[PDB]
Amino acid sequence: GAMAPSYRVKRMDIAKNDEECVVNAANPRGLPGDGVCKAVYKKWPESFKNSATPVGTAKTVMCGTYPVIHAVGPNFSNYTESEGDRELAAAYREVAKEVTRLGVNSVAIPLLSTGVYSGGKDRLTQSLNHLFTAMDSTDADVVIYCRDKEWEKKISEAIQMRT
Ligand SMILES: COC(=O)c1ccc(O)cc1
Ligand SMILES: Nc1nnc2ccccn12
Ligand SMILES: [Cl-]
Ligand SMILES: [Cl-]
Repeated sequence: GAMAPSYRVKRMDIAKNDEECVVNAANPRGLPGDGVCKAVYKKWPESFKNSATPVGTAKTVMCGTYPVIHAVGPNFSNYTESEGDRELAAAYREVAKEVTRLGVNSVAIPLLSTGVYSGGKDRLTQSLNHLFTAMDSTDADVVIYCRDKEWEKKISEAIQMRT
């Protein structure tokens, strides 16, 4: 575990993380995909061997010794707000189990279902709160990756509010 487990946020490409493992915002079919998923495919293509997994689950595939945790959030275009919220929470619980199993001291994580799976809505708070619910009981240093300047400020404020 980390000596003083923490949350941090960084505004940069998650493919350039400084953590011991990465969470991919995957699609269920293990395809190269869009956004975070395509950056992860370019950096760790070997990790897409048999990476397909259902919505609400996470599947880890090693690239060398570096773990890629493929976490499948729901596409809110297809799911109801109610069912989507349940699957989004479940995906993060499966990420916490994998991070714990791997014994890493740090993990790089994106906000699941906030990009092309958002159904055209702002889901920063919804996704971040499900991340906290899952990860608060783990002792890994968690570094949350985003790309938007106002998202960085809102994520930073949410972390500091609890400290
Ligand atoms: C924090 O998000 C990313 O790491 C990211 C990488 C590549 C993209 O095209 C989009 C987002
Ligand atoms: N998760 C995330 N980081 N930056 C952005 C920007 C728009 C929508 C989602 N985002
Ligand atoms: Cl960058
Ligand atoms: Cl997304």
